[PDB]
Amino acid sequence: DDFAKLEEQFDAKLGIFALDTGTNRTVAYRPDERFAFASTIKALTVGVLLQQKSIEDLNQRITYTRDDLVNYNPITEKHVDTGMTLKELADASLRYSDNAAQNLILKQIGGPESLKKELRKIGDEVTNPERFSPELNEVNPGETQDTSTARALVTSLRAFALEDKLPSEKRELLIDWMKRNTTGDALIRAGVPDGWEVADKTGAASYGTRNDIAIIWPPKGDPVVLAVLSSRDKKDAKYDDKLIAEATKVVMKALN
Amino acid sequence: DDFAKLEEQFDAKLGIFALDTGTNRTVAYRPDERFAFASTIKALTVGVLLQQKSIEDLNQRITYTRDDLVNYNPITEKHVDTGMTLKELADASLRYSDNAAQNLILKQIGGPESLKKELRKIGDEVTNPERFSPELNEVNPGETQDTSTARALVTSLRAFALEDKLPSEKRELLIDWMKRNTTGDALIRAGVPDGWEVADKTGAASYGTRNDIAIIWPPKGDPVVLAVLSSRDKKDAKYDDKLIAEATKVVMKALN
Repeated sequence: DDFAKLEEQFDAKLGIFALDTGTNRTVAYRPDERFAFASTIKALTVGVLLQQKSIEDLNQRITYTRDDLVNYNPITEKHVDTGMTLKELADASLRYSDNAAQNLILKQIGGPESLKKELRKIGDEVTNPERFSPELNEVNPGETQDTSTARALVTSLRAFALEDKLPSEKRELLIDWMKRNTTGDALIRAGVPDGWEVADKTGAASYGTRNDIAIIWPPKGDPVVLAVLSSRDKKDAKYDDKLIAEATKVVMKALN
Repeated sequence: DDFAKLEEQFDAKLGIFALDTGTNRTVAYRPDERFAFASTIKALTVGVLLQQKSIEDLNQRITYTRDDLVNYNPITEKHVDTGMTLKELADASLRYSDNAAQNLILKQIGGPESLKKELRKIGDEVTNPERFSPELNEVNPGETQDTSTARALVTSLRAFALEDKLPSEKRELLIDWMKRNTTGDALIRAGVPDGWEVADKTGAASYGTRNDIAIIWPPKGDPVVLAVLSSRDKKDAKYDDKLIAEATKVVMKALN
């Protein structure tokens, strides 16, 4: 087993779930093991925002202050005086992993407890949003707050991006933001051939937690939805993007 | 001086022009010397395409065949049976330097002659588009077909991306494509500190020609536009990306 080999080579725990959406074939390795979801949750948060707003409603401008800025605000730190629309915030969140942009959106939908509620509504009994960003990245082993599983993240991302939890024009906006992610070049994208389109959202959290969730479109045929989640056993561990890239390679061979 | 030194270390000729758009301070070294432009011309070509089409017009699907494929077709080779839209062709050309994509775009705007006319229209009397890809990369010393200069490529890139040859929505498309280029990690990008956003387009051609053009954004300040061009004196010469990285570091210091 090639996933066991990766765990060995990288001294890490892997959580993998992959669904070929045209055949229902699956590739699983610890699919039901919890990990901190880290910023992957930003994608589910935008799915809920899109549920709750018309495309036009995304033009609402949000005002905020330096008080709303947190640890990492690459876009949001530029627009304190002009504000940013909900559409611009969704962009920043998904494409740059802008943590204040996530916090701003979470406030607009009613906060972590509200997000949790809406995830339950679409059938996700696993994913447990509790905190704002970046506090949700502090998860100790055994704890269930702000965790999910590779199977649940896959099932939820499919639900919003590809199934009927959103109407098509809204699915298209989510897919477009995720296709044009800036943060994921060394992860799932690195284990897929050039010319296979990828929409992804990365995450990093404590205990060397390193995650990528994605939709992958082969040149023909239906897409694959994948979660590659990882963690290590020391609290301040470093992660290695190559683990996710190599894991992706394994999945693609097993499905193809 | 430091550019001399790099020419001595890498046995090569360097063309450098850099403009700090905030101060109008400039850094130049052989700035009006001609070089084969190579695939840097891809950025300009998308500039022309964007100008001539609405954003919605980019969704027009182009059907192509194996005969449209040339020596390097990382994206276009995958979708012969489905075709690709003009937008997807622009993504392929800019982010992967897909040669067929550039040719297909060039056909849609009226060919090299018509691209020449449009560049003269934007104020570019230097750049001399004459051929398709890959043949445009074959330039012998002293010839002016398919050549430009560092000053002219900076002037033109700025006009499209930052000034008024395009409306902002189209500027955003071109800039985001160039920010997410996959081919330039070892060139200008490698001479700029991590975290500063960089938009770039690379090229390589005969006589060990190796080019990169870019916009570089300090975390705050107006952007710098930069062209680093290079050639060597044997026809079959190899180039070294490290020449381009090191030249860039020089420009950054010269501007600070």
